[PDB]
Amino acid sequence: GRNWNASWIWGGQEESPRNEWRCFRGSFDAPASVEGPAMLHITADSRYVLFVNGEQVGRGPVRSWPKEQFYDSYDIGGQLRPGVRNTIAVLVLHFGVSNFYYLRGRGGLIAEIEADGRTLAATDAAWRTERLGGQRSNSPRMACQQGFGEVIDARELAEDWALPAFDDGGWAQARSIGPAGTAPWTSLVPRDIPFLTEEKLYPASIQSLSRVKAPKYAAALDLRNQMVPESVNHANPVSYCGYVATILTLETSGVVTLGFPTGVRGSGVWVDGVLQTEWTGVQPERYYSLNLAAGEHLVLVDITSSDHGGSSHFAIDSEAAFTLRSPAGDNGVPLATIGTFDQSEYIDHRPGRRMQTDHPDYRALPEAAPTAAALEAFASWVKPFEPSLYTEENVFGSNVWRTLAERRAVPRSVLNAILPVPEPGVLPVFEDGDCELVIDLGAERSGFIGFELEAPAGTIIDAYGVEYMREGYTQHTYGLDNTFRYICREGRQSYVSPVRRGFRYLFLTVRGNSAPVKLHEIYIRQSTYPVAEQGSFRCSDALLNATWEISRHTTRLCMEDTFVDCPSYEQVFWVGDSRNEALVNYYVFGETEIVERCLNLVPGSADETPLYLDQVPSAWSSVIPNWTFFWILACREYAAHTGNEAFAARIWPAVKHTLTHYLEHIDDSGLLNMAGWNLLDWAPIDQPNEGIVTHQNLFLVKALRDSRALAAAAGATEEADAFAARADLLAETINAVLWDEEKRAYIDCIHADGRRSDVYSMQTQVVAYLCGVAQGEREAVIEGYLSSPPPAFVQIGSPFMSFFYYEALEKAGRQTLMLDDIRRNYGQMLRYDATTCWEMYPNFAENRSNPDMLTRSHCHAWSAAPGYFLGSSILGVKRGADGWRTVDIAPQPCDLTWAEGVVPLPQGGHIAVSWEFVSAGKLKLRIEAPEDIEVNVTLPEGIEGEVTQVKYMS
Ligand SMILES: [Ca+2]
Ligand SMILES: [Ca+2]
Repeated sequence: GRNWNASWIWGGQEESPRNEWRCFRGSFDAPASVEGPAMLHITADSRYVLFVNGEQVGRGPVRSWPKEQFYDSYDIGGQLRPGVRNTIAVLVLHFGVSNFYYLRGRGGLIAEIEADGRTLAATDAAWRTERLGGQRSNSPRMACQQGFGEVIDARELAEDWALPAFDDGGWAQARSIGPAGTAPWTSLVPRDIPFLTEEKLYPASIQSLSRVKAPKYAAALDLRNQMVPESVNHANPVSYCGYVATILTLETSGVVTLGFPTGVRGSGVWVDGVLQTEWTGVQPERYYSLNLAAGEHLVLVDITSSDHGGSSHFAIDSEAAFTLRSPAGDNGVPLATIGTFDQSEYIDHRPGRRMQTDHPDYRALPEAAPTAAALEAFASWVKPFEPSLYTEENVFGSNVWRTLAERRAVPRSVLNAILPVPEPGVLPVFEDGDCELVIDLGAERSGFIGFELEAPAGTIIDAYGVEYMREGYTQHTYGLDNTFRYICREGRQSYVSPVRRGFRYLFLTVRGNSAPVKLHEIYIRQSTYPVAEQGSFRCSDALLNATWEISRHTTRLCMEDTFVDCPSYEQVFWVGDSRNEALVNYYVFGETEIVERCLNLVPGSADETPLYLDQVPSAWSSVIPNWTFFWILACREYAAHTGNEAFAARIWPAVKHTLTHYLEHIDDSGLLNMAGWNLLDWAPIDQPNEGIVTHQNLFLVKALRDSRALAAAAGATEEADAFAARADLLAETINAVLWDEEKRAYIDCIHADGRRSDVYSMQTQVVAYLCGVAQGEREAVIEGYLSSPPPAFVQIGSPFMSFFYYEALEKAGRQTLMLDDIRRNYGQMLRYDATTCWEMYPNFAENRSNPDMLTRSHCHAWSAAPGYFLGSSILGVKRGADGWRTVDIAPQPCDLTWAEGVVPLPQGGHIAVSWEFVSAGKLKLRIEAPEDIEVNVTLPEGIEGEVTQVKYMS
């Protein structure tokens, strides 16, 4: 790190407020001249947006474990005004709630400008601070994995708060928290990757315009934090038992519709003590029709369930007037919760008490309190709803359930809204209803939504992004409030959401405006790890070219400050996914720093568990054996790719440490037996959280062996011999126990009660093949399955698993089968106009809100296999020695007539290869690479040809 001369500062009384955006301003007189570069070092909790003299300079910090809080260093020489007063402005977003990429600490900002060994500015009590005006701290929690979707009322926002000439005389002074090193940020460590990109991209088209209406009542509730207040300090799943209650009063008799955008969490809904047995809606949505008479009615919604986090939705609509009020003491929120009768926190790798649903009051309450009066007998359980966890400004619910949706032809003028032209797009004003615009980016993107417009004060601008829609069907992001609401001040204004969102289609809905709104522009500032299209692949098969294209795009969008599973739902660095994502990255982009950064973050979870977390740095203490095994694989692959022995030495201890503890989980049977999340694929694999799951037993063998490479590269090869012995013992036990003679294949698992599974999957067989556990006769048998998968076996359910399958086909020399599989499986994605690779394949019920959905996430880089295999298995480019000191060129044209591509090299430069058949059985091949790289060339079986090898200077 560095020695700081600045102090962590914050403002307000609460140390860690929920969902609060706070502004900071600091000024200083810059010297007439400065020799060296003027560096600005900064970090914040939770995230920040930096401005220097009014100009937005950057965002951060990168995700960190509070123990090693990463700080950024910017060269601000470009924004610095020599010899005069300069202004530093910062917007700090403090979550006040833990998630999958942030561990709750406390609000704070620390920044220091240094030049020529002298401190020119530093955060301290002299700085000014105030909450961002109009930012509602009760806005919806975005998702169990992320932060919050914002609601901003610009009428209360000081637009020029970041400008040098802004008058902050009335702003309170900031409060010092302490010097660098003050808890909870034990140490401040320098950002270990370059800065992310941020490029303004305009949309491709306007898909539709509609006159619409949201439900009279729509609210987003954070039931997790309301029912289990302490859950704000972690991101583990919790379960609670109880109800949501409100008194519905109708001025006159009429029909009322209860809407549940995300469904009913518990066993059901009760009205006046009567269980509503009828309802409509496409899962997970549900709507109830109530034919009520004038008067008061007690509505009780059972919410007993497991809740990982995120907003729960409740809506009501009727042609009749109605009011709502809490059965408890008035506090502003018309709802109350009853409970918490029982609860529990789930740590998937540790035993723990589970919530029960037999509490006597919970069971009797519904029917025992048909009125608010009768509810008095349960008064001790009726609690008010915490205001900050409740909001009626619900963009998601207002989009999922539209009481009116009337398509209108798109006026030419409106198109101007997505074009970089001077003429604005004038939106039509409907006499009765809102104006909904569906903006199509043309492809999935990830970044910050921005716009500029002119509108009457109070006009509501709602934004909601989705990944997929087709012919009247919109796949809503259930579980993700991918939204923001902006309320207009008078006149022209601009806004850029500081919350990252991933989506392809943006529902932009304008409400409450009396006069026409002029949309000057709507766009997205895409942001990813700095990648250039240095790698490439094209061939005679246009379908394969398209699969490569979406694989490359998917990888790009899943590369932030760390690799992430997806840009929409989570934006989380999942360890398992990163192994495949890194390999694809090597072939399509060639970046290495992001890979090492990710590999280095994993050991930081050692304090939580020696088995290591499946996603980091996170507050969800969760473990998936295979993910940790894939981390070891990724470490080996990274060390071999770069030839970075220093890294191998640094990481070896962490590798040895975790493997040592996994071995302790092998019992009498001599097999890995664990009580936890024993996952591999999203398919009907018999992989119980119970005992002996075959696939992870197989990967442990390979992990134990793969570890040697790191040990040897680290210069301590002997420290891995013990693991090598255990691998043999394990492999033998596996072949001795987990194999079925009659079926001639490995069983999925052995249950806790010792019951051997009768379920057979392609997955387990593929893994046995790749891990080298299946040898001789059994190997040949597995190879038969590879070329002809038994339809009776469980099938591969995700392109993630397809990746491992392709590695097996490569090992078996079945490249043509690999190509046909890619054509079929990725071709189906393209059929539905995919611009990125799907998380899972269609027709599998796992991991999705509705079994009819093609997939949950439409952009998961763990599914970008073609980006790696086309260049490696087909074009023919493979690493031949660590650090690519030698390269093996062995094309496998299969049924292609030509192909060409480029693979970047970690040391710089690239490997360019092109080939085409000039006549039957005869190829023309060109190879270009740096002169110091040895090239081994092998034409495919029975093929002759002309090879042109070109070497250029390093
Ligand atoms: Ca314009
Ligand atoms: Ca030459």
